[PDB]
Amino acid sequence: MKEFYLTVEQIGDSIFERYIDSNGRERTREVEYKPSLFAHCPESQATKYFDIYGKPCTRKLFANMRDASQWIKRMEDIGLEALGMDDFKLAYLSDTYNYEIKYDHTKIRVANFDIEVTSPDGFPEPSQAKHPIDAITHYDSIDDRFYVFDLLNSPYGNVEEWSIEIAAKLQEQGGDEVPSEIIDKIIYMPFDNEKELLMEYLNFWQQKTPVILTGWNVESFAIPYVYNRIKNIFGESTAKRLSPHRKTRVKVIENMYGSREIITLFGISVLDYIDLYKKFSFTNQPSYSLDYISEFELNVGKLKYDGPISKLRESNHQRYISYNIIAVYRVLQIDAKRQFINLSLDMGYYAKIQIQSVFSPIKTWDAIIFNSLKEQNKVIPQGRSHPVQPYPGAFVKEPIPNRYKYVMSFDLTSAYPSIIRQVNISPETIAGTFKVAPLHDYINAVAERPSDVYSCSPNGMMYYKDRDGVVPTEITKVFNQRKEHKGYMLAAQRNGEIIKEALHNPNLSVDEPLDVDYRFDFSDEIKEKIKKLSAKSLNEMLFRAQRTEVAGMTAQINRKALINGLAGALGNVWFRYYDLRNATAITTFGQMALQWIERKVNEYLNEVCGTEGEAFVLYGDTDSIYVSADKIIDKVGESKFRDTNHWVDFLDKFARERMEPAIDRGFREMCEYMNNKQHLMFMDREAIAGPPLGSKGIGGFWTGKKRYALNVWDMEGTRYAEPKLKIMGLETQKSSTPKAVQKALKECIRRMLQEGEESLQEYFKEFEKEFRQLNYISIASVSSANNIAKYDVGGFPGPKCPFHIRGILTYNRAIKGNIDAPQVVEGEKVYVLPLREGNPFGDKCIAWPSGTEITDLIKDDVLHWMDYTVLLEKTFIKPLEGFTSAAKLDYEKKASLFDMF
DNA sequence: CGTGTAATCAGTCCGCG
DNA sequence: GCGGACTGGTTAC
Ligand SMILES: Nc1ccn([C@H]2C[C@H](O)[C@@H](COP(=O)(O)OP(=O)(O)OP(=O)(O)O)O2)c(=O)n1
Ligand SMILES: [Ca+2]
Ligand SMILES: [Ca+2]
Ligand SMILES: [Ca+2]
Ligand SMILES: [Ca+2]
Ligand SMILES: [Ca+2]
Repeated sequence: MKEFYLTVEQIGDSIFERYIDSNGRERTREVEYKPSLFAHCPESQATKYFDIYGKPCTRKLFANMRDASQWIKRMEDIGLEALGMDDFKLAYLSDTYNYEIKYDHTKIRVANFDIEVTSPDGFPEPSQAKHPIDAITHYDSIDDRFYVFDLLNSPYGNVEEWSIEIAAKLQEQGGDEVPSEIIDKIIYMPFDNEKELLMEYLNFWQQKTPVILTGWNVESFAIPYVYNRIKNIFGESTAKRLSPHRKTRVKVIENMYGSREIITLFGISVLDYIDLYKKFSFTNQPSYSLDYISEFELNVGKLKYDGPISKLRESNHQRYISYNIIAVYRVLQIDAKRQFINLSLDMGYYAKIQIQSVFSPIKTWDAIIFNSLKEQNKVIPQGRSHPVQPYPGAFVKEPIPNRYKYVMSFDLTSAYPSIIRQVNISPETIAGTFKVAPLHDYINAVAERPSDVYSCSPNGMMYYKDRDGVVPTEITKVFNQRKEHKGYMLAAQRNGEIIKEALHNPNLSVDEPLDVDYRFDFSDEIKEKIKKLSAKSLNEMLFRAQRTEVAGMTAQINRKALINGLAGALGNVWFRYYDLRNATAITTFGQMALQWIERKVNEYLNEVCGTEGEAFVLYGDTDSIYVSADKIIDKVGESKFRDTNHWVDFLDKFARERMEPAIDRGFREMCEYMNNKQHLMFMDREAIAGPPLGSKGIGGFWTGKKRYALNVWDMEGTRYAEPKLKIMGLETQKSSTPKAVQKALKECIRRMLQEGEESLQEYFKEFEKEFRQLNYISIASVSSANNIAKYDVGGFPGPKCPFHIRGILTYNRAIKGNIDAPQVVEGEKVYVLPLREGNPFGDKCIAWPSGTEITDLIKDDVLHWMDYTVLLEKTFIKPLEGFTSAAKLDYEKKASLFDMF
């Protein structure tokens, strides 16, 4: 096989590299890598190296890496550009793996671990590590085994061995329901004392050294705790054994408000799953506890125990250990679904970066672009310092707040990256500037044609047309990968709707699910078989279809995030290719394209309807238009349609056969007007929305910018078995809105869009009647909690104290005295509840850590003093009033003359 | 910690005769 | 009470 690296480090003048050799063996080598850097040289000097602008460079080879670094400093002291890859490990990878890397994940050791630590005096600080480590479960991907390290004897209690037999039993048998599929995979090792546990752990670590290290909060908790505990007990040199090259560094992570310490393990790639999840999931959660995310992702029940975790080991060590093992499995279960490790490896190896750099789109693109230029003997510029400057973004059209019955939406495929490709925007393709008219003049096509030589953006920039820039070239590569995966995602999604349809009429039989590839549209033969299958088999097929769709979504959306990240990177000061002329070329061209095409679409539709001056485009944001289709429907007349699906076909065919051609002509002209390199403005139909045929549903409504709801029957070619709500920006979509409130508001909206005014009045009335029965957590607001100390003046609110911060301050006073009661963590999320006047907490709200039950000490009082009325008004009634007034509907029945009877 | 800007909204403080 | 200036936080794209 072709070789690939696992990890790379610079340590002094050596590169340390762990790799898979041509035989599939893990090896390690120390290489005295001699780096090259570059200086501009005279034209008279013969060379094959040129900077990106075609200026000649001389290569400077250095005895070692420290010399290369000192050279960079001296070139600054002289005031001359020092060109080339200054991150030597990236240059080393570029020299050592000069081909498209094909990696084999089966050869990569992926470790997944979690530790337990009993503490009586509150949260156990990683930096102190003053309490014994009393359990470690460490899953190894190569062995496919859970290794369990269990402390039987501790200053906090002596216990019996854990029982695998009780662990396997149902909760109802007194067992812990450790899943049967991992029971045979557990290797359990009890220890008489912490020193031997930890020494054996380290010996084990050396035999099975993680390449990828993951878990839940491993970077912020487990790794620093293990490192610091071993350090405290045995000394530094022993703790550094966690690094295969025996090097570690305390790294200080700085944010706006403060700082925290992590331990960098040279020769390991830490991908903490909570951070993988945050970057790649595209969710915002009310809580990031493993229980919470596990429930959301997998639909598994919370791990239930009696009393605090501080007492669980001594009260119930059996369950203590079992829950430690299950915690590790849960991360694996989420990964099997979401496939974030897979994604990380794909992107890391494509970029030829340390795998943990996937967290940084800047570092990712710097490496991609560097390797691309290197292929042509081109030399990258030195990084420069820049002051942070604001710059303009997208255009958002102000909508008339209203109901909107029939809507068709269109938006650009991969808008910003298509803009880069069409205009040819790149650091080295800048050809000059032209004199800019007001944007409006370009929008209406009255401005002078910017150039007859170069490809232009309405911000004033001109670009070469003779060759593609490295940025267009490389962005196109990831775009194509994205497109392939999105294709698989959409097929799996359409296949899911076939299964849902067939579930309406399931067969009374015993059979098995069909073995198929859900990434490809089902053939007719597959469709026939499905029509004959049992509900059990169909449901399994649906689950599989949905896992396939999830797999495609991860792969597509994060490639989309990556290429969109490059347009953004051009406006970040730390990016080697930062240039506000290019960033602004993208956003300004975007503003033009949207408003240009609104004009074109209005002109087209007025033409087919024989009107003038009528606004068919009601809304738009960045690269999207929302077209009112009432008039298209009315021209044939509602009476002519057999059912809902009949008008949906009509609109689908109208959008595809009439509007998309007109949209294309409109953008082709604009491409010519800007003299761009290549027409890439592709505005495909997104949604077809409307009320159910013959219903009183309003179809859709806008309250304002970025705030709307639509009843969608067809989405990007997927025809739903059941209509699906597309709700953006409204309270149903915000993690801050109470769970039960999101649910209730969603149902109000469903009823408005699908059923009408009366149905909405029916539901509202019931919700108002019954809401006080709702579990308190379901009706608590959620907020992030920053700067708690800044507003803390002797335990009470300082000036301008935020509501949720007041909540926390109230909480702190209530739980004073207790080291035991959960502390709110700065920067994390809290649940928030209003309190009735005259409550014993002496304030108007209370907040406590999110994803948790509030401590038993004060729970009963909170429930008794909860202000349901204020809660109702602020989270439900006010947003609903917003929706209804926009839609010109009433949530409460108005008096009529008929009331006289 | 980790690419960008536009936008609504909750809440505090305080004006507004 | 409603708005503006302002702080905080969260979403659309
Ligand atoms: N997280 C995001 C999403 C959007 N955008 C910018 C770049 C996008 O190109 C543009 C339009 O947003 P879309 O959500 O429609 O994304 P794309 O057009 O890129 O992809 P798609 O083909 O899925 O529509 O807005 C961004 O900067 N970052
Ligand atoms: Ca745990
Ligand atoms: Ca788009
Ligand atoms: Ca599309
Ligand atoms: Ca059937
Ligand atoms: Ca869009």
